[PDB]
Amino acid sequence: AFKRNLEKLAELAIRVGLNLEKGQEVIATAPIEAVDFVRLLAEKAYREGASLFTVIYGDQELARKRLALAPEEGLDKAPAWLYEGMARAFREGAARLAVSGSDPKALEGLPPEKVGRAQKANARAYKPALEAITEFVTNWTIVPFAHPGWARAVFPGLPEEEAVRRLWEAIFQATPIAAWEAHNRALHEKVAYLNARRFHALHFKGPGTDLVVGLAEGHLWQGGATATKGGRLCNPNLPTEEVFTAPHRERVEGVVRASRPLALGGTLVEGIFARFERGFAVEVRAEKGEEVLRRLLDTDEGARRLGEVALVPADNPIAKTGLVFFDTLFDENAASHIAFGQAYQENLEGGEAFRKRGGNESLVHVDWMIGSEEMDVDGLYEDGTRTPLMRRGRWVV
Amino acid sequence: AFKRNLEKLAELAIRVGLNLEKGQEVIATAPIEAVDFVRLLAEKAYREGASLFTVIYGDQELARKRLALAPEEGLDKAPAWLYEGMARAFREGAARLAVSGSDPKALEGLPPEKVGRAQKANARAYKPALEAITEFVTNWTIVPFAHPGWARAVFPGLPEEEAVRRLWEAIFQATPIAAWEAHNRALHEKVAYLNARRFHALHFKGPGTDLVVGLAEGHLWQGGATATKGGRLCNPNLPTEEVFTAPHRERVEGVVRASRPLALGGTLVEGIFARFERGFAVEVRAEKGEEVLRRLLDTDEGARRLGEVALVPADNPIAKTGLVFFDTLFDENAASHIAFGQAYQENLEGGEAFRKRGGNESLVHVDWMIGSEEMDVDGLYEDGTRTPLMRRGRWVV
Ligand SMILES: [Zn+2]
Ligand SMILES: [Zn+2]
Ligand SMILES: [Zn+2]
Ligand SMILES: [Zn+2]
Repeated sequence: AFKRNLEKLAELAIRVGLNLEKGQEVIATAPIEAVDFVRLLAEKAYREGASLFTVIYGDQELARKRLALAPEEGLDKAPAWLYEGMARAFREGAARLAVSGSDPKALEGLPPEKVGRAQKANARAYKPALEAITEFVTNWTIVPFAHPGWARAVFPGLPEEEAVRRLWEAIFQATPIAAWEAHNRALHEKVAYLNARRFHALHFKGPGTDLVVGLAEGHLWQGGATATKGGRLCNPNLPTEEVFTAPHRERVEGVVRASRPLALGGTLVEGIFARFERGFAVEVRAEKGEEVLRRLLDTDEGARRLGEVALVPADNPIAKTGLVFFDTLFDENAASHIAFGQAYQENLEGGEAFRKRGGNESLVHVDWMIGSEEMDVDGLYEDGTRTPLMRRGRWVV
Repeated sequence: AFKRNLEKLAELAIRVGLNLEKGQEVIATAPIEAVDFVRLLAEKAYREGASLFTVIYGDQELARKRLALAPEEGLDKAPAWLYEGMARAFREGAARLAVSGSDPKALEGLPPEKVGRAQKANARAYKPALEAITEFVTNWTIVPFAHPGWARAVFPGLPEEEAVRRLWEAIFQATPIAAWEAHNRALHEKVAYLNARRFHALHFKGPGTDLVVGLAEGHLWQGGATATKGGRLCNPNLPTEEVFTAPHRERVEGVVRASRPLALGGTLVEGIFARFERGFAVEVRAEKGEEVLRRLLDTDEGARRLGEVALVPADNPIAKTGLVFFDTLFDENAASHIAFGQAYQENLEGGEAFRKRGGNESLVHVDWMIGSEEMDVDGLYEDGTRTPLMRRGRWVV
């Protein structure tokens, strides 16, 4: 009944997510608590040509016991060898699947001073891997399934057996081949429009919002299926409903107010609000967790500037459920969003000529949603003429 | 009650098996079906200084689905990157724990032609790792716990819930830091004795036995904790109760009769009996499976010669249980044993000068026990003077 779906999901993760070519290895990252799924995938991975399914499970309880028992000035250790190896594997042609779905409240009750000291070191070794993935070298994807740290957070509906029972079902909607085939087309179309009109800036307007997000010079809109070395499709993110590009470093004046909460690694930031001036967020605030957010955005200069503008129709699947998934992948594609920090260089058509064309450079990349069911969006040309792009959250084309 | 043991086991695996030094990473190999244990270990790993517990789970069902669905001429793939990485990690100082306990009958019902084609490739990439471990560079160990492929094979006692219930308990005997600390000393002592007295041969005598196992020239007795690149302890085998060295290729005259059965890869060889002449087993026989044993020992010349003499007091733990574990590791350390085939070169103090000093060379290494509760053992010098070593199975020192 539902097992017939779970299958399709998995089946899909491969024939579409990775578009796995016969005789291609498949390294996969996943949570030690979803083995049963891994296998389900593997099976389908191999049924498609996969020559080797290697999975590296990541247990949180393992790290949980680390932070609480490991010696300080000792956490600075990282699985360098592993990661640096995964890189090689990637560059040599190995595909990269990755199951996502973590429990935000796993590191709860633990000194945040340390947790950082540990992750700041992890990312330090993982870097060469990330690069291999950020810069599409191999075909990678990200499928997600339940987790008693999700069904337990999305729905606070006692039944854990049943929370998953619900959540597992939400994913069967948010995630067929013939609907996805006509979805990547429906995207590449908007992505074609937005690139051709060659706007000068977008203008969000709604309850409490009024932002003029300028756009970078020779900017370039991304969205949907990506090209893998020459001509080869593959949907990196499974939920994917967004379209985006880099705004302009110094051209975003206005006031913009949050729509959906922002799960910033455990702590919950709600009702956030920011005021922009000549591209700089001169005033960031929030009903809850103001302290935390302000710190992250005080990292460097670029911290308080924008590096990504994204349009997500609020009539989409992840949106119809109307829930908080405290997960980037899921929330990011929930509703139109804006993001502070570094702008993916994959958005500037075509180091120093970057900061000139309008690219923003920083350490952090925070995405918070602002799009909603009452968010109207127009697109302006350099002269001021404005073409309607979105209304009450829906596309007008 | 028993959880108080499981703890000690785990606790021990670290304070004695690895002798883990503070701030040392701990890579660990283990079966996806014994997570609960891994954690138990991890906890203790970190409670001891461990700065990072990284585990790589190995699921058999995963490989099971590979062989049966993966394309042929495609299995030749190996987790090169992973293994080659584990190597680096080892050479750089990372300890290496490894949980063992596999189900022999997991690859049952599958074409052996392929299974080989896959493992022959695995060992090909793993090699550099093995080398790092074979040649003690870091402190490594091997702890073992139940598995429904063991408790289901050791005891064919329906209750799987209870098979483990038994097996888990067998291990608590065969395998606590303060008892192991005074056990490795109690060994290194015998190992010191046996090396100093510099015998010319041992003489086993008992019911049906009368063998004069000469000893190799400049032989060297091994036993207990090993040295890892310079000065670093680590107990490779967890049950370990033996002490041994290489006999002399051409100097073992006598008649020796089996005490305990010999599990030779599935087939059960019982009551075996062999007659030696000038070092050659001129007559090997057995109540059951004679056919099988004779073949294995007819591989080459060295096949029917000895390459290891070991002394195991029959008043030991694995012995007090009085069971057949149809596992080398467990049986080998059950009671004094002798072994046909290749002699570990780690036993000759200090290629051609090997076959001269008395080293035996061959393809097979079969260990069958002969020691028992009524096995008296004396040790002879080159002149004939004999010093009593063991009586009724116990040491006399
Ligand atoms: Zn985005
Ligand atoms: Zn983003
Ligand atoms: Zn032995
Ligand atoms: Zn042996």
